[PDB]
Amino acid sequence: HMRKAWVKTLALDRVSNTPVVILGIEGTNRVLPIWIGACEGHALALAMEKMEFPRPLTHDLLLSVLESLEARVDKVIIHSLKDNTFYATLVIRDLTYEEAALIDIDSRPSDAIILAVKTGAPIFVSDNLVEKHSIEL
Amino acid sequence: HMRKAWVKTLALDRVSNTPVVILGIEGTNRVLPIWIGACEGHALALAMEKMEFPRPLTHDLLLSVLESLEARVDKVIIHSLKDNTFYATLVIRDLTAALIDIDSRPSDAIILAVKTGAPIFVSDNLVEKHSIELEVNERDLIN
Ligand SMILES: [Cl-]
Ligand SMILES: [Cl-]
Repeated sequence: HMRKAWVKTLALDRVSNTPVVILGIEGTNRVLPIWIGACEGHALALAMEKMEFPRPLTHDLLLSVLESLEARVDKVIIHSLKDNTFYATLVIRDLTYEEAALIDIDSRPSDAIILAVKTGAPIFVSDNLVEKHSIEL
Repeated sequence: HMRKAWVKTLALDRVSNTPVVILGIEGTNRVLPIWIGACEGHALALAMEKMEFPRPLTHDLLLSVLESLEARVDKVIIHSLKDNTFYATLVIRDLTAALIDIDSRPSDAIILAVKTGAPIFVSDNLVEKHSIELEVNERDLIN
C-alpha cells in the first residue's frame, strides 16, 4: 500500500523562502514535495552531502543512541496528511531479533527523511499520498 | 570528578547575535558560558519554555527512540575543551553499569537534560579552568 521514494532534491521555495524536499516516487514520473523548516533543511542539506564532521550533530547522536541500544533505522514511511502536515513513521529494527522486532515511532517527515538519507534506509510514501498529492515536473 | 550544573540562561550574545548558554555551577557563584548554533539555540529555547507541540521535534524523536528501546537519559556531562570546542557525554540508562556513554555536543546534551530533567554535570577541570565567578554587579548585567 506504499511506493518506494527517494530524495530527488532539496529545493528552496523562493516565495516562502523555505526548503522543500522533492521526493521521487519509484514507479512514476511524479514527485511529492514536502515543505520543512530552515533548521530541518540545513540538517538534510548536510546529510545529503554525506561528509565528515568532527562532532556528532543531532541526527548523528540519534543514530548513535540506536546503535548503542542494538537497533537501527529499518525504513521510513510518509503515510498521512492532515491540516498541511504530513505524518511519518520511523520504523526501527531491534537487532536483538522475527519481523515483529520492528518498532514504529511517530516522526515528522523532516526527521525521518534525514535519518533515511543518513542510513541508506528505504523511504516509502503511501499510495494515498501519491494519488492525491504527487505532482509532475 | 564533577559539579552539578543547570541552565541559568540562554541568550543571543549582544555582539555576535548568536546563542550562548550560561550554565550555573551549583554550590558556587561560578558560571560556564557555552556558545551554540542558531538551530541548537532555538531547540534549547523551545525546550526551556517547555513548549508543547503537536508534532515531535528532533529531540523529542530521540527521546521516543530511547523510550521504545527501554532506556532513558541518565545524566549529561560537559567534560572537556579542545580548540574552542566543548565535548560532552550523553549517559543513557538501559532500563532492561547498565549505563552507556555517548559522545555528544554540549548543545544536544543540554537540550536532552532540559527536556527530561536529567542532571547536567561539568567536570572540575572545566570549572577550574573555564568557569567565571560572578560578582552581583556582573549578575545584574546578565539579568
Ligand atoms: Cl517536518
Ligand atoms: Cl554544541
